[PDB]
Amino acid sequence: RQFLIYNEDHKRCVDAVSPSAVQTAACNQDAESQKFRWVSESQIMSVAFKLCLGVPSKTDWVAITLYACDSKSEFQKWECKNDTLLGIKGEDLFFNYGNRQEKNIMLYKGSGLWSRWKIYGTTDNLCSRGYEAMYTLLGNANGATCAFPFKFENKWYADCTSAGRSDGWLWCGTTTDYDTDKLFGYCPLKFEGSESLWNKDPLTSVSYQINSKSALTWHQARKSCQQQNAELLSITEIHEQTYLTGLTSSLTSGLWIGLNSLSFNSGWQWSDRSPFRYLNWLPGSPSAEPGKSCVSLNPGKNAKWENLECVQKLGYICKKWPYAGHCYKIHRDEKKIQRDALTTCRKEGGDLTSIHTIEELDFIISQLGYEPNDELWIGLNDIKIQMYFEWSDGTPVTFTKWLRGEPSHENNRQEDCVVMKGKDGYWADRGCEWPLGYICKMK
Ligand SMILES: [Ca+2]
Repeated sequence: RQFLIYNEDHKRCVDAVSPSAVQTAACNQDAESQKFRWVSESQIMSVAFKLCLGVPSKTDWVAITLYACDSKSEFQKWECKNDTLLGIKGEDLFFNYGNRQEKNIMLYKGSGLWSRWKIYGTTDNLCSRGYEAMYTLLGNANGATCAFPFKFENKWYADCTSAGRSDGWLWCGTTTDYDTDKLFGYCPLKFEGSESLWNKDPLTSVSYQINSKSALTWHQARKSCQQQNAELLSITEIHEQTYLTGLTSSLTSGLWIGLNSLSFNSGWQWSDRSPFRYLNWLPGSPSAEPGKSCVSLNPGKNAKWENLECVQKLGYICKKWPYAGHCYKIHRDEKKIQRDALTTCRKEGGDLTSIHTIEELDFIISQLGYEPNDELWIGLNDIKIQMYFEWSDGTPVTFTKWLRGEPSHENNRQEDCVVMKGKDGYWADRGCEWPLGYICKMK
């Protein structure tokens, strides 16, 4: 994530000589004085000096030297324009070198070959290696992001470090002055022992990271799992939900899971695109309140799920007619209830239709004769195991497309069968004792 600043024309890299002298030198990957890194969306810091590149004013031909890193300073913000060009944010003044025998980097109005810089060893501009906020693990910062650079025992560190430790674990300070604030966390990076944070289910080889100490938003939490090559927890099996109930049996604070309702066109879904085929809501949830689109697993309430406003700060859990060999047919003439429609499809040699891909769903709606005012049965049901939807034909449930607000599966309404209704062909659950069309499927 650290880079050298290279000027292709000169064949020279930027070199930090002193906090008040930023110049150039023969490129050297091992010369720490030449290494830099993005520490914010707009700040470029020196790795050797832990100081940020800036200017005294946004005026033509001033000296670019190192400054104390300041997230509020308009004079330390850089941005890429017209690809390689590197200029001060908000002005047509650029990172220049070479004019008028000046060995120091200068902010110049020209946009020639001496104002364009690439990441040494690549053909990309500096912005290609942009800053990625790093959410801490464990620690006492409640999941806050690393702050670079930070001061620890009167030394400045530009990256995660194991200083003050013998176990090689990498950590960082979430504030600039760690020695004073004492707020820290471990870095979401690889290091001998990093897997200690993950619980590996011996049944399915799936890994889970339980971050009960952090306090992040739903969207922040998801990025934490993502930056660890993972995603928010998805629960698609009873034995899975139970396992997490065991791991969190001793906790009490709610934990973000991947269950959200953020696609305003569809219903409940998992952030990792897992099929929403298992329900385990808390009494009173999902609530009728419109702002609550994100779901939390509450280990203090039997590990059941509740939906809350996505900005609430909580802990989180990471996780790490023929078509395609079948023949489909719609029945609208004589309408039947679910169990009767099921018998008919089985007498006709098949079963109630199962849907496993968007391609299969797109086929049913566009070809089989579907009309946007339809409401037809499908094989998705939870008659056998309440709250566990399976396909009537016994095939795996790998796909779900719920209508906005579905599956409601309200407490005492026995909504155990699923129908395909609406203009978009999405699904919904309802009582099984109602006459409706149905869709059969066979080989
Ligand atoms: Ca319903």
